[PDB]
Amino acid sequence: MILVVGSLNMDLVLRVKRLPRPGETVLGEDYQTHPGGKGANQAVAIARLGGKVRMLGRVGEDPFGQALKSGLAQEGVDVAWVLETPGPSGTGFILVDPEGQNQIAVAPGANARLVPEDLPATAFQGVGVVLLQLEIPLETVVRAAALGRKAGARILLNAAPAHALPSEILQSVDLLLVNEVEAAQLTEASPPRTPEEALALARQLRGRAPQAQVVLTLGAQGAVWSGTEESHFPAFPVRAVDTTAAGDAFAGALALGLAEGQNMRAALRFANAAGALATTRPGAQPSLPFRDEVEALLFG
Amino acid sequence: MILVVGSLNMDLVLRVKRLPRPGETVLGEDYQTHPGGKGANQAVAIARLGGKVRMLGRVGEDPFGQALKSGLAQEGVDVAWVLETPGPSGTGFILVDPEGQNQIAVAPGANARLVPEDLPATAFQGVGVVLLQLEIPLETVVRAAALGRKAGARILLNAAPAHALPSEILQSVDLLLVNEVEAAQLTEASPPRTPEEALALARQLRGRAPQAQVVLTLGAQGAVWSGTEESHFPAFPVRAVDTTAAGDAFAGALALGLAEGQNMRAALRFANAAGALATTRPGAQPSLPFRDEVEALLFG
Ligand SMILES: Nc1ncnc2c1ncn2[C@@H]1O[C@H](COP(=O)(O)OP(=O)(O)O)[C@@H](O)[C@H]1O
Ligand SMILES: Nc1ncnc2c1ncn2[C@@H]1O[C@H](COP(=O)(O)OP(=O)(O)O)[C@@H](O)[C@H]1O
Ligand SMILES: [Mg+2]
Repeated sequence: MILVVGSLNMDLVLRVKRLPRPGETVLGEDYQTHPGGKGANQAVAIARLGGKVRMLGRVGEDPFGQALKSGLAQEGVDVAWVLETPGPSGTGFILVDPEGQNQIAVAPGANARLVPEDLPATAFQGVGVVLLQLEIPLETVVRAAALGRKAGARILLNAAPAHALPSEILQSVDLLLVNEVEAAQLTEASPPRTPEEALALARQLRGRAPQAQVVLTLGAQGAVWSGTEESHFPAFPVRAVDTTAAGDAFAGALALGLAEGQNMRAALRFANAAGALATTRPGAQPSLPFRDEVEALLFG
Repeated sequence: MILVVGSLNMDLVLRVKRLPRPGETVLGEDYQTHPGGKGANQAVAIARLGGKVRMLGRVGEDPFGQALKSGLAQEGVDVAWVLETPGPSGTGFILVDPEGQNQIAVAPGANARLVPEDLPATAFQGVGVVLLQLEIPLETVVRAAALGRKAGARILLNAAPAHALPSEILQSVDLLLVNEVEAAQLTEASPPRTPEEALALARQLRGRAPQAQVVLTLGAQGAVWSGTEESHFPAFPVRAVDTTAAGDAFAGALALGLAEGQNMRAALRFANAAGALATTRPGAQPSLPFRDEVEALLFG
């Protein structure tokens, strides 16, 4: 059983011919609404992947409030903890060029009012894995770590994007899960070209975070694991059609893979299969695989 | 009296730290609904300067629609010719951070449904200037220029934002108004860095629009004019916070100067005063100046 302590955003997606330069105005097409948020994506991905999960966060009392809420439950995810707030929900401002080069910005609204005291013990009860991204406040992440620990959950932090973390928040975490961009401003060195220039950046985190097994997500090249050992996990070779649900469909899948009680090697190859088959379909949440394909891909 | 035939959009302004790149969701503060669109901005720009002005354009049924119409009515814009339309209003996606930086992407909404059939002759009766931009269909620009000239109105085309123009429009226009980028796109020339290069470019644009006065704006270097004179009009020195709507303030002031029977030397200086003042306050329409300020700038 998993607890996502993470963000709920309805996204406004607006196609342009080329992305605007600074100071430049461009006309695009009519925007569309799809549920966004690393947190929500992660819960759906987990349910899709055949697993019991619950969202802890906060939706608005605008129209999109109930859509975030609804769609999440239709996937088969317990939303009992999805606490309603005034103002809008969360909203993301997505500009996609016809190639997939896109530009995302997120209005937190209801996500940035999910407070350190909103977190109630019973959200965390019976939970095997607490999954944290940073599309919710920070003290709500220091606090969500501590309560997941008190409930006997493994703390998986998906840091998306990167900040400066004191070793306060890495002797607290059971697994750190990052992509190239994040690994780069969590160390202040050259972003990883090879799996070697990564497996290094791994020990340069595992350095800060002794008993936190570190996972680093490469794209096209997969991911490396520097913990009980040092390893590289080949990506699955498939047509990079769309990379919405990046270190994200991986994150949900890893969280679910460890919850369901798979060894680390298998949950990583599960997360690779997951966030590869994410790329072969267009869009955020419709791309996020069912257990059917992943379990079928992972034998053929 | 001025008819503006053009766009009405609700600006959504997200206040973020940095502007993104691929596969990297970025976290703002909270979007802030502001009334916008080049057509409504220019119409408001004309009314704040004490101009008689009509807006001909399409807002959607949605709540932004009723808010855009009232907004204009509240500023003294004749909104008799503002049409309700199924679907959503146009929407400004306006990312804005500390230094000011603005990445305007425009969802067209009901603006894209403003068709030639929607321009009735009485909106043109007794109009001295028809003021157009390029956030409505090109077929509507053609028809608006024909109806303006039938009624004896001067046709001012603000060819913004940047767009190829067929010779049927270019041959139809009394005044062609463009910034550096629109000039360069219509001429396949390098954007000019000096009034001397901008006049040469203005002169070349005039070969596609030989019946037109051509005006080319240079932000902090003012504007050039190619037609009955070849001249530079200096920028007013000011503290610029947000260059958004500065073009609108420029286009509206020029329009109004000419409606009032000012020569181009007077109306361009007038336009440079209004443009300068729009840079000094934050946001789009809100930053458009009142005539007393422009008059205070014009003669210190
Ligand atoms: N931007 C990213 N940076 C790093 N790893 C990523 C990124 N996006 C996705 N991943 C994950 O890393 C692995 C390899 O990238 P992926 O996009 O699958 O490449 P491929 O198209 O070769 O399958 C996958 O498991 C994927 O989910
Ligand atoms: N920094 C500035 N100082 C003074 N006037 C300015 C400044 N920036 C813009 N303006 C005024 O606004 C007008 C239009 O500016 P410009 O940036 O060319 O418009 P656009 O927004 O259409 O690109 C200028 O011609 C001038 O009148
Ligand atoms: Mg301004």
